[PDB]
Amino acid sequence: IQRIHFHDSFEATKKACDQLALGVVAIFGPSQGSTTNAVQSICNALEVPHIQLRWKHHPLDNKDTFYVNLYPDYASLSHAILDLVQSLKWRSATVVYDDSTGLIRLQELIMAPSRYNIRLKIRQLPIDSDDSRPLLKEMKRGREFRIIFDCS
Amino acid sequence: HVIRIGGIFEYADGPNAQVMNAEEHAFRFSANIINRNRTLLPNTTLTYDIQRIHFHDSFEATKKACDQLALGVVAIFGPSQGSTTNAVQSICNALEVPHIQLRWKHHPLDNKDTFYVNLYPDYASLSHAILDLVQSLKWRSATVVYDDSTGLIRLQELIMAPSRYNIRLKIRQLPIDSDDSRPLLKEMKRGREFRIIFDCSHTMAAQILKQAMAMGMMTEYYHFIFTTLDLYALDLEPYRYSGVNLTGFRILNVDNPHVSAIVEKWSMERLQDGVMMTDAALLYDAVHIVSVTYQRAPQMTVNSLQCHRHKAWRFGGRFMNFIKEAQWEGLTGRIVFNKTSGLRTDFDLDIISLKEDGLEKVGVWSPADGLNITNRSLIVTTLLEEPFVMFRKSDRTLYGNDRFEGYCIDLLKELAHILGFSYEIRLVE
Amino acid sequence: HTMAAQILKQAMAMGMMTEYYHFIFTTLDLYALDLEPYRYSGVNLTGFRI
Repeated sequence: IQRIHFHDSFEATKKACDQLALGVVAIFGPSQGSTTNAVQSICNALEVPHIQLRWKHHPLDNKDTFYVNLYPDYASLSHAILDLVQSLKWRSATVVYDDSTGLIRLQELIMAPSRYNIRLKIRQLPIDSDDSRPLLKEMKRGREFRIIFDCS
Repeated sequence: HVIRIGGIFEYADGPNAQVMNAEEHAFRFSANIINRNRTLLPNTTLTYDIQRIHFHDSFEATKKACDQLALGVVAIFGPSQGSTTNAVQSICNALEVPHIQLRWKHHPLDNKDTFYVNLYPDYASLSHAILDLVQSLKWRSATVVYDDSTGLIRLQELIMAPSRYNIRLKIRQLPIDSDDSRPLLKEMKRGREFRIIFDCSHTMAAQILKQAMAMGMMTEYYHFIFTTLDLYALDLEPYRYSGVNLTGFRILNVDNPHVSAIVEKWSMERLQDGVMMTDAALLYDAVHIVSVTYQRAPQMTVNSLQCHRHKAWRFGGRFMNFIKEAQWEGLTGRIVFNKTSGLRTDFDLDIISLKEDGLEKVGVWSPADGLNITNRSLIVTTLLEEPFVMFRKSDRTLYGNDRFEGYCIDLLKELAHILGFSYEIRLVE
Repeated sequence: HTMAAQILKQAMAMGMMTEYYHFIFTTLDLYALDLEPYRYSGVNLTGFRI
């Protein structure tokens, strides 16, 4: 067990190479995006099987071969929700999210009316919101009751 | 005396790369001129060390960072890759050293690391400028094309913009493996779209412009905005004759003779477009700001710090504080940071467009207030005879042509509408 | 033929070549110079060859 604060790479890689000195068959990554990316860099620099438990944003410009993810792929989730809503034939769509984590699983939703006509309502909630009643009643004036929620 | 700063430079092959990039050229040019410009430095000179880093590298990145920290520097620079930038932020928070960000991608919203400043236009301001310019131009059809999800992360506020004001927006993507927007261009033209948001890179801007050339979207029907802040850096001379409103934003200021002269000095010393680049001016202004902050503050001693442990530095806190209120009129203009975040907020954009003459300034945007930038009347004499001519039934006082109406009166109204001539009604003599 | 090629280069330069425009060229030679960029944009153009 090695306990590390959020948003750390220094202590992260420090404990990482300490464990490397101890020696493991494989390493298991953090739960923070930046820290996980740092661990990806460390493991690619020092070849070791790395397991990431949290969805990462991999840009298509980096060379890496030691990342293993079991988290469901966001594109798969987008396809699943697309298929289920198409079965539901929901002509109204309202996007619910409080963070930028998940744009990949909404771009196809934006393309959905282009693929087949859907009324779409993109709705970014504020990042400090804990009383969403104002936007709730706002959506009430929008007569919106077939709603999709990207939520944790 | 002499001071040294941490050079952070990113390359495709890092130290193994042997080509010289324009960023280090501008950095060393600025260093030479500041070490030669006695208008600001009283008696101190500046030194530095280069650290070539591969892309998406952290272990070697932090290795070089802590090596140079132990060697002793007073400032560090921001990388061009997300994870590398996050690692540098972790370094400068864990090891308390001031940091400058030159390329911005979305930082964590909840991290406690604010021990750095960013020299970059925040995209919230850009979104507000886009909104205000769209409203000023009464635009209602919009479509955005991007290639990197990183930009999408920094354009989600534009995605939620319809909440602030209703408008349609279309998201389009060109995969990097092919610079061919022909299906996309076909889709937008078949969608009767003549207005596209452009946020891609300068090379991507050039190739999409070439695609537009091939597909011929060069008419008065089109009016375009390029959110990407690199149009001046892109050669665009053979396209200004299209007659299409190609608007854009310029952070670079050329009105001042001194900044312009700096631009030609940059162009000539580079040894070769061949024009000023945005990130070069960004690093130039960044090093100038850190120098002037060093001068305005009382002199301080650099501290060697371990690569394996955290060591506190007394002058670091006060230096960071003075950095929080850094104020300098850079090449980009007014540079202001919030006292709580290193993000830059107050800056005025040279709203510019392209015309037959070339690139021209059409206005300026500020965060305070937004954007600042027949012929003969035929004499008709009438006699009051009903129902040909009769007093109009209205509760308001009647005047001139509105005095009377009737059968022939409305006949001549229709005739004037057909022939487009005005009429002056006069009383029969 | 050279003048026709220059005219088409001009047409891209000021940008009034498109599908709306219908082009008829008295020249019997059109393959002498490369016309590859002219293909796209769906420009309505025709001519003769021998």
